[PDB]
Amino acid sequence: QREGINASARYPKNWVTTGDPAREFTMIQSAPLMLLADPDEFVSVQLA
Amino acid sequence: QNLADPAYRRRRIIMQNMRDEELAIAQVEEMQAVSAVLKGKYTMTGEAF
Amino acid sequence: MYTTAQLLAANEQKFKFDPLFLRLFFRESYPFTTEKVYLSQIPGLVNMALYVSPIVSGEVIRSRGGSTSEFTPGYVKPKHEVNPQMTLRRLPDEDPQNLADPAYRRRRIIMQNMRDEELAIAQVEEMQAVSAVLKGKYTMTGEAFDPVEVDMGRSEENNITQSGGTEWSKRDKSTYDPTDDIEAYALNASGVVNIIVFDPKGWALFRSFKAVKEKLDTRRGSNSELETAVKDLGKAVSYKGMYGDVAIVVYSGQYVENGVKKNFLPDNTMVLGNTQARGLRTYGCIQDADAQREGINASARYPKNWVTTGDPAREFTMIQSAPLMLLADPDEFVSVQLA
Repeated sequence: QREGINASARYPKNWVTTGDPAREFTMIQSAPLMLLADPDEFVSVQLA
Repeated sequence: QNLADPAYRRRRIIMQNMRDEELAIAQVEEMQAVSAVLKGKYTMTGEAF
Repeated sequence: MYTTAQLLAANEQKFKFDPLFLRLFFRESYPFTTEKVYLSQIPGLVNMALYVSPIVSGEVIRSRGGSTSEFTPGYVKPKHEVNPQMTLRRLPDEDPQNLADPAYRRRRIIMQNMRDEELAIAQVEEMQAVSAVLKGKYTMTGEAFDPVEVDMGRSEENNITQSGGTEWSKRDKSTYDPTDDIEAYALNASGVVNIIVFDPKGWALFRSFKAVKEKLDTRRGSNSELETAVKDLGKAVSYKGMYGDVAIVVYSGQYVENGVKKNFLPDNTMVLGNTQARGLRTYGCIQDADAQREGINASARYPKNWVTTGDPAREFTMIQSAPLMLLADPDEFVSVQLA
């Protein structure tokens, strides 16, 4: 939100945490909403 | 015969890990498409969600 | 109220510290890029060709060497607090006739913090040096730090003990000469030795023998010994004088533990040492992500200043390094346990 990228495909983010043990994370976050328009456009024939 | 510093090893680990996360995203992304045009229904359910 | 009482600077309160080891023996220092850092010691032995004339051609030469060992880690981690809420009050420094802001006072206390951290660095590194030239074996252990054992390669002839049935105690304080034992112990010294460092009390019963009396034993007796003692001032190193071909050294250096003092030497011990005994100040790599970011993993020391977010704004001071004090040849000293 601080960079105004509230909408995006993906979201990389690298960041190091302080403290007596030091260590850094690389992060990916996104909100996949994979959808298709018309369900009846395909017929799922379960073969046998 | 030719080593490096753990720093560039850390760079290698970072690049590899980025590659793995990108691959995991690309792979999990097809799950919803598979459900959608495999049944016309889909289940977005899993732990921490 | 109105006081106007000029009070100048206060005490300093430095107890004692004289390394004499990390200032005389370990003059070599090498950072690490790998955990497995190697050091070889060739056991060379070549004879002659006594009778061979250029008609009786015989044996050919043979190569020598092939002994090496490694010891990885080294470490230290002295972090301390910044105390942001106590920067308002004045220190024992910052005279009441001239005060200043707590922000620059924060800078001064940060200088104090880093200085005290380096004090701890010295006090711990000197214990490693004590292990090194005290046994030929070194054990770096503690809490949040697994034990690390380094058998430097010291031979048991270098771990002589006076213990027996005559050691020094029940000899003659007036006529007995301890020189014979001195040469006996210097025999298996793997080279010429010229420094015989004593304990603060180990030299007490040593000089109890009157065979020490006739020795030079002058405050102006040597050349390297005097300058070494001078640059090692602190009234913890006492170069007594010359013992003929060797010099009398009495080392009484100390370090603070958590809160208590301790002498770097035991009560009754002595070392057969050479002035050119070469040692290592070799350093490891920093096990911190921040250091790797600029690739400063390989370094002697590693300062760091940082601050945490949130409602309590807390700054901190940090030093990381991996001290791995070592020696080229442990056999050059002989740790005689005096008794």
